[PDB]
Amino acid sequence: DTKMDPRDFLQLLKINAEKAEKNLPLDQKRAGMEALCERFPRAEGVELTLTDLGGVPCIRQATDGAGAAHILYFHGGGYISGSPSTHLVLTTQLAKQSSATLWSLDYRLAPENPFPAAVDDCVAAYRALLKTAGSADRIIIAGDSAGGGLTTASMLKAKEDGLPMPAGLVMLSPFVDLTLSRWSNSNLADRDFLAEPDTLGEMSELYVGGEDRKNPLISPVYADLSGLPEMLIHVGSEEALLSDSTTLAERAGAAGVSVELKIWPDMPHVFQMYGKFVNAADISIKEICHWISARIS
Amino acid sequence: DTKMDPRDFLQLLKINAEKAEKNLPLDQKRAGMEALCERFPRAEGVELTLTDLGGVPCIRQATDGAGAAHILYFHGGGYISGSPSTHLVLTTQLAKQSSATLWSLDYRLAPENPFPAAVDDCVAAYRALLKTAGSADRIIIAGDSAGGGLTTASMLKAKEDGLPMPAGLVMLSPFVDLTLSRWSNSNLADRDFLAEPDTLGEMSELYVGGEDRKNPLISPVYADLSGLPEMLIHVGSEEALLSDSTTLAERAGAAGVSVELKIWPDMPHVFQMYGKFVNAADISIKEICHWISARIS
Repeated sequence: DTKMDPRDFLQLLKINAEKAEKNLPLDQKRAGMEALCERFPRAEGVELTLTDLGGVPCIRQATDGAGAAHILYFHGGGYISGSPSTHLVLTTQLAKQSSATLWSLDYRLAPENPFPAAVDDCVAAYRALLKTAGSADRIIIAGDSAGGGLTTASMLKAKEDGLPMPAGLVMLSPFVDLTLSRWSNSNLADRDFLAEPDTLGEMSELYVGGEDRKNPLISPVYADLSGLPEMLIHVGSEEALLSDSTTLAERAGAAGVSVELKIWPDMPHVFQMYGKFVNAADISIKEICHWISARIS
Repeated sequence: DTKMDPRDFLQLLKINAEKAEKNLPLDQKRAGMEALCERFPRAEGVELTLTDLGGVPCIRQATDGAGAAHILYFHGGGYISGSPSTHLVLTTQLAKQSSATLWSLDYRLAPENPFPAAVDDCVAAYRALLKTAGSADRIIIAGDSAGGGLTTASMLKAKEDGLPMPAGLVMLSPFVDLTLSRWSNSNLADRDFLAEPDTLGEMSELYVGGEDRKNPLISPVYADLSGLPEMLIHVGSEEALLSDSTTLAERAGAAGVSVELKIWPDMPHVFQMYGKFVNAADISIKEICHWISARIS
């Protein structure tokens, strides 16, 4: 089974970023993702049911053998784009390999629904999943990029709303500091062909709206993370957002949260989307599934 | 069998910190670390051979049942104290649970011998261990506090000098930024009743002494960390030097080094010393050994 050399795959990404249409209308940018991400391979045997959680739509994903494990999954794409469909590549492999039922949430997006819309849908969805699952102990919250951020932030809100914390949190290249100001944002920008460093400002500004970027529910790095459940963070080396993950780990760590972080050589932003090309991607996926399933009881 | 609640063990550490003499003579501090440490249990069946690696004294440690893996260990103590004997408690466990032969180096201390003495000793030992082990791929380099600093530093020098790289680096609460300036240094100071933030300043001067605190071989956080082998870092929440772990992870990952970092809730500096008292120490040791004994293949 054939793979790119990680470095050659960065060269492919570099080309893609170079040729990117600079001011792509957001609605065209969204259809472009839907169209490309459709040609990525879905995990065989994983069925997809179109449905809802607390009346927020989601695509539910499982084989014919799923145990009683559950994953609440929040796709990424900077709060302004992405949907469950784009992230099937990834979410169906997590479902299949965990033997869990994954619920991939279609949270309201910005700019048409600014913060706190997405955070509200996430908490609303978890509320409902507890009913369906029966216990918090059987739920992992999981997400990439903006969704990795949502995975902490929704859990900070739910805890304040008095809901029971779930079994663990999985973040892939979390986006958790929208000040965009730490070491990696200056020092690795030139290495990140996916994150959109040069625009992330207004990427974020659409979702932020009027709010404070250090609002703890916008940027969970500034929050009070105490009481949160076990975290697992995977981030690639080639990331403008690397310091978001080392900072999250630092601040959560200091708040008494168990934290496992793993940084992958030569991998780009949310490299787990690209198993077709790089073997690290499947290894990360498989590590994620081992962890999910070890502690979901 | 019996363990303390981690928060209770922290209170026991607070009390020792409160009621310790303000300026003990360093020969007495060393003598008294020695006397207290003889009290902690050592793994049953671990034979203690007094030997050398390339002229540097060491205690070699192993069971009768040991495979062909070697662990080259550097103890902590601020570059000014500690010894293979004081760490028997920790290293005999590393040896037994990893089926390895561990060589706990008696590298040279300061202020008798300042930077670069301990580094050249570590390198010399490694060089010598390459011949005894027959291959770099059966060696792990491990170490705590300054032992952790030197496990990085020694390999940077080993790399400069053209020596192959080992199968991996393990670091327990590594001391890797002698500038002492980062977030945990001030935030978490008062929660740290082992690393002794208030003295660490002038303590470590004995090692540096005229040298620059950002010498890559003194504070590897400032190094070109390219081409170093895979890293496993463990550390506790209650650590003035927590940002050493997260920061080394930042920079090592961005230099393209594999890095896995776990941070342990309510654990103090080098908690793996306290299996007798807290349960998380036995678990961390267990995981470290799994890590170790799975790179050897």
